[PDB]
Amino acid sequence: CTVFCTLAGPGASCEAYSENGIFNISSPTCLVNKVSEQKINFICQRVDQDVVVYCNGQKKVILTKTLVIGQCIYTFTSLFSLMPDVAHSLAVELCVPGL
Amino acid sequence: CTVFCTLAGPGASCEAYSENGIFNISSPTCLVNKVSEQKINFICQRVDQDVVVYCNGQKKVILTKTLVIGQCIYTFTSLFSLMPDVAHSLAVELCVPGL
Amino acid sequence: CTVFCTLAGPGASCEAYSENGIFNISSPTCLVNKVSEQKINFICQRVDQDVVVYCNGQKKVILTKTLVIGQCIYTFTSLFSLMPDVAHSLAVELCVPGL
Amino acid sequence: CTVFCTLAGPGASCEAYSENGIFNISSPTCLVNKVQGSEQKINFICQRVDQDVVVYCNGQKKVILTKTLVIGQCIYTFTSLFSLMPDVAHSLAVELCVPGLH
RNA sequence: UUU
RNA sequence: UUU
RNA sequence: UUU
RNA sequence: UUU
Ligand SMILES: *[C@@H]1O[C@H](CO)[C@@H](O[C@@H]2O[C@H](CO)[C@@H](O[C@@H]3O[C@H](CO)[C@@H](O)[C@H](O)[C@@H]3O)[C@H](O)[C@H]2NC(C)=O)[C@H](O)[C@H]1NC(C)=O
Ligand SMILES: *[C@@H]1O[C@H](CO)[C@@H](O[C@@H]2O[C@H](CO)[C@@H](O)[C@H](O)[C@H]2NC(C)=O)[C@H](O)[C@H]1NC(C)=O
Ligand SMILES: *[C@@H]1O[C@H](CO)[C@@H](O)[C@H](O)[C@H]1NC(C)=O
Repeated sequence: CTVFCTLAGPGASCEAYSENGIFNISSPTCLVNKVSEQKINFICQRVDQDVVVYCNGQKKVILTKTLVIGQCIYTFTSLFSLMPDVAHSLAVELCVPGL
Repeated sequence: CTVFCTLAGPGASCEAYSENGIFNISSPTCLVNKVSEQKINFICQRVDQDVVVYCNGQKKVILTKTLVIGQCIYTFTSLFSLMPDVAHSLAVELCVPGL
Repeated sequence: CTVFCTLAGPGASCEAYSENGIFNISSPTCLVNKVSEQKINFICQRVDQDVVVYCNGQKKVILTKTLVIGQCIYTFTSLFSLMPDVAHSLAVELCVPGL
Repeated sequence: CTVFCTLAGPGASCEAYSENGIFNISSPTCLVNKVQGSEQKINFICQRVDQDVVVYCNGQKKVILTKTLVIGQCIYTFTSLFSLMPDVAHSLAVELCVPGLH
């Protein structure tokens, strides 16, 4: 399915989403273990290891690096927020390595 | 139908609300798709394009610029939070173009 | 009942809670309208006016000033967070007018 | 059961989780009170964290110290500060924030 | 200041 | 420090 | 920029 | 680094 997480304290807050429904979902690092909703919210207490979610038979890995890139965008968007027409695009340009 | 989002990492965390219930909702860029509940919470993994949400036969467009204006208000409210009587209105005055 | 909100972009993210269940809840400025569970979460798009909630025939007002005090505590706890034994109480001492 | 909280305004936003289901959960300060299978997880808030987070869940007393919540916010804060170096930001923040760590 |  |  |  |  699709997994989206943002940082929360020392860990992460996540959503799993599948348009046709989430039938099973588990994680070695996060508090989710269920075997039909299309959205499931869960947390990960630490992100020392990357976020690993098994969802509908598919292994998903959201790297902690990827989470930090997303936090970078949030932080620099806020820093530039008196220029609201350009803040988000400026933050993406600074924060995403391969651009 | 009302849509409200705040920034979350690289994207947005959102709610769609309709007092008499949401009968259908979709988005080209956000994780929501329904073909009756008052409230639906969903996320948008990116806001490089503005948040476009279809709800109850209406096209809703929340500009990323509008989301950054709201983040500006949050950020400057916190900056000024030792002056809790005026911090919010000061933040609105700085952050909302025109005022 | 009990109402607790924190700041979210230009507005607030809130919860109402009542030990014996929430039978009625509404608000002139927040997206909540029910006419039975212990807890409901709702958002307020703006806090230019204080957050006013009617819950179980009781009128609840959380002042924006109060919200900002709470955000002060959050912000200065983060600022002092390399001293985790005293960061929270230090933030309360700086941020709460009656101390 | 398991309890994880992060700071929210003057208090905390929390989640409790038990693999076999949460049947009883209460708190001397947080807004949670359930008695009676049932759901694996419940979200609740605490309006203040002056006196740590104490949760009675499935007969066991859980205490998440405010100090621990602040270490966690330290990691969030320094990860953000270091976020232009996304390969190392989290590890750096842990190294700085977790007392005694080497 | 979510239109 | 949500009254 | 959640793969 | 939620014990
Ligand atoms: C959650 O809390 C409740 C109450 O605090 C616990 O209820 C307890 O349940 C056991 C059996 O499941 C009760 O024992 C039974 O007592 C009756 C007489 O009242 C007897 O006829 C039965 O044969 C059995 O011995 C126990 O009395 C009851 N406790 C109280 C205070 O009423 C429940 O077990 C808790 N669940 C978890 C997972 O902690
Ligand atoms: C989503 O639901 C709305 C609400 O019922 C639909 O709106 C009406 O749909 C009927 C069906 O064709 C039309 O005759 C009306 O003119 C519509 N009214 C309005 C105000 O939109 C809408 O068609 C539905 N759309 C989708 C894509 O499901
Ligand atoms: C809601 O319930 C209360 C308590 O029963 C009642 O007094 C009130 O009239 C109801 N409606 C509103 C709008 O408060």
